[PDB]
Amino acid sequence: NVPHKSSLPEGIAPGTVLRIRGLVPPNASRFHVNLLCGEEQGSDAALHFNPRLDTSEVVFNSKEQGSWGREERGPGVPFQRGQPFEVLIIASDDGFKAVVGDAQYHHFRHRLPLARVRLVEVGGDVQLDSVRIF
Amino acid sequence: VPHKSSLPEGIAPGTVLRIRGLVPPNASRFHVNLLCGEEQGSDAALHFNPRLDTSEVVFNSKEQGSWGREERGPGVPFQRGQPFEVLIIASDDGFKAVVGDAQYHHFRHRLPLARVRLVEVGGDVQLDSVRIF
Ligand SMILES: O=C[C@H](O)[C@@H](O)[C@H](O[C@@H]1O[C@H](CO)[C@H](O)[C@H](O)[C@H]1O)[C@H](O)CO
Ligand SMILES: O=C[C@H](O)[C@@H](O)[C@H](O[C@@H]1O[C@H](CO)[C@H](O)[C@H](O)[C@H]1O)[C@H](O)CO
Repeated sequence: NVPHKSSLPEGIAPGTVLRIRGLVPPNASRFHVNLLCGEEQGSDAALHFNPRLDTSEVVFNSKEQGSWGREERGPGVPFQRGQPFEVLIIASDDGFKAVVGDAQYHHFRHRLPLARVRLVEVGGDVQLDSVRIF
Repeated sequence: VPHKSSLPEGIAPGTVLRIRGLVPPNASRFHVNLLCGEEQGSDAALHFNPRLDTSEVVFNSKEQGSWGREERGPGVPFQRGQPFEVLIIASDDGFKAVVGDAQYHHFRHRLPLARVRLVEVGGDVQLDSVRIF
């Protein structure tokens, strides 16, 4: 399972959509979508979106100065081992909207300034069919 | 069956309209409108008009009964008989129209986003889902 990692040197603005399509492997534990503020390991994360099949939860968080913030959890787990999925992460002036399947799943208010985002990473236990940034 | 639904407080950067459907095999043309009201030929902040009969996709606005300058996208990323997915994505500068897996055209705003009040989808199109995110 090849991870995705791509630079956003120009940044992301309100009205940016990240579309992720793929499949949860039948033996999956967890996977993640990070919007990061730099290339280096331990860089701050404006958004860490972490569907957790092993603990039946989807955790949202940020990271600054090597420390994770307050966790937010979405309602239920709209993911299943062995099943394909589609996620939109939509940036607005107020935060990130996570859409899974046909419904908004959770809204994550900005903690870091949106202007600090310059990298998108998708990895973990996930088979990626397509990642695109519009 | 056409779609028509209200956006009573307008929209904002980060508003996404997702349309999934199918172009009938004898289709001539269909439309996606973002309108600023309900009565009249209300002002159109966005008129997105795939035209299978004339092989063009036209974008325009309408204000006080008059159409703006037409913009056309590159090619026609729709086909008679084929299913499609469109995203119309509002930013502060304009609408990003995504068709299939690629941005198709960027339409800079002529009307303010706050004035949008209605989404209408119709014409020769079969609609599986229309969602505003
Ligand atoms: O069960 C609740 C805990 O609060 C748990 O969530 C935390 O897990 C980390 O959470 C991070 C984002 O918060 C990130 O995903 C990292 O990978 C996870 O180890 C703890 O540190 C380890 O128990
Ligand atoms: O190139 C051809 C013309 O410029 C043509 O495209 C215009 O057609 C209208 O275009 C509107 C959007 O501009 C909208 O689709 C409307 O319904 C259409 O009648 C003309 O006014 C028709 O004489």
